[PDB]
Amino acid sequence: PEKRLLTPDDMKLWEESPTRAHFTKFIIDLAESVKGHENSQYKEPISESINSMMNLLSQIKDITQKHPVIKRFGKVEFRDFYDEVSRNSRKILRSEFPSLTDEQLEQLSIYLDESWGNKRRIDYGSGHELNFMCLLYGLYSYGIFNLSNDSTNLVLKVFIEYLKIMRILETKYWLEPAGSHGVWGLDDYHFLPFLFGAFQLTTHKHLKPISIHNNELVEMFAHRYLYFGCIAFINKVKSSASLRWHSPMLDDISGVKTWSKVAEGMIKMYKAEVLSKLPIMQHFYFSEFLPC
Repeated sequence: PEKRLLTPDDMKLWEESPTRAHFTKFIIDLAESVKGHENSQYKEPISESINSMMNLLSQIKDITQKHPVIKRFGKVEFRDFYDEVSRNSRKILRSEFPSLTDEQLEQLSIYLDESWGNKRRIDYGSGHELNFMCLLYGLYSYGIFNLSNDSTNLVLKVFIEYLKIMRILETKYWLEPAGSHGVWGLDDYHFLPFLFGAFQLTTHKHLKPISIHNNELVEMFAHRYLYFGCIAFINKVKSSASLRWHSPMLDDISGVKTWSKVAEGMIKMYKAEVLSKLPIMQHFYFSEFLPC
């Protein structure tokens, strides 16, 4: 028994709520944990839960390679993919997290299932990346993750790995952008990369938001800074066409004096344009670890 429940000023009962406050806080703790760290500055002895989390991602990674495009917009084999995760997620989690009761698995599995896109629409958006985080927040809130010893590693090992998988799905199956931000959404599929990415560069004595226009910087830090990775990805797609053509929020953001002001904007923006969009939020699952 856990599901979604939202409409018109159910949403007013959303910002006010202590869940929003708890969860919002969590994602910030994660953003700042990572506040001056390149993609591979992990915090020391990589805590054992983090490994298990990574080797559950590899299992998912594996499951995509069992499903080849054998047959425009949206490639149906993805539903074959989704169907696999949908029917193993309980089995998968139990294997990597033997601590977890029958009943907690019930609460987690659903999020794992919806982390990767829609079976019916063959698409992905902010809501899906958000589900993942909800999962990750659930693990944490069941004692599977220690905020101090993990935090940084949740972002650098777990989320970046996740993003790597999305990038394979996205390319392999031609997942449609969930496109439920107007025209001033950052990117076809993703938000949090930019968010975290910006925490990463707050501290940099040399990259400036204007930098994402400089192609040599972009490929030099592609695999080293989330935010540049994304830009590098974008640059494939909109070959030798300017960035505005592709995404004028991004274009506008690059005009901001510092990474530091950018990151703050990015939080106001997430608070406002993800966690208060009826369209997104009414597809977000409440659960015992996320009440309402």
